[PDB]
Amino acid sequence: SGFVCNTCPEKWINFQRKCYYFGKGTKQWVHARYACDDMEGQLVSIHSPEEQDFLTKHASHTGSWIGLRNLDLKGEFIWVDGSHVDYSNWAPGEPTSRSQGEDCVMMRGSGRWNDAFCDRKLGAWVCDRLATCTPPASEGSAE
Repeated sequence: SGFVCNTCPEKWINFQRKCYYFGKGTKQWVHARYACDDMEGQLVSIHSPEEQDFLTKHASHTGSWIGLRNLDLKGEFIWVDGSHVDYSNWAPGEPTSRSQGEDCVMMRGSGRWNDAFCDRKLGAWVCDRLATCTPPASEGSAE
């Protein structure tokens, strides 16, 4: 046996066996990937309409950052984990929102994704990590 504990109280969300660390912030995409890479988990890189909707709904007035990074521009979108997209969500018909650049994908607007260079000013740090426990020494509740 080897069941996890409960690292997903509220903001955090667990699925098949992984969880998502949902938080707030104010920077760029590169800052999100680096923030989760520090120790958190990984850049989410949502691939399930439910997971994307989950954080999308979780995002009150500030979108979230996903594990999506495009090669150059009109090329192909690759996940920070080193895996090409499979479903993608970047708003299909988004007039005056596709001709400017592409490199990082953000989430907002129609509760979905938006593909753009990296000028999108979001405000939520979303990361993914395998469900773990919560020691009394590390950050927990203390309330």
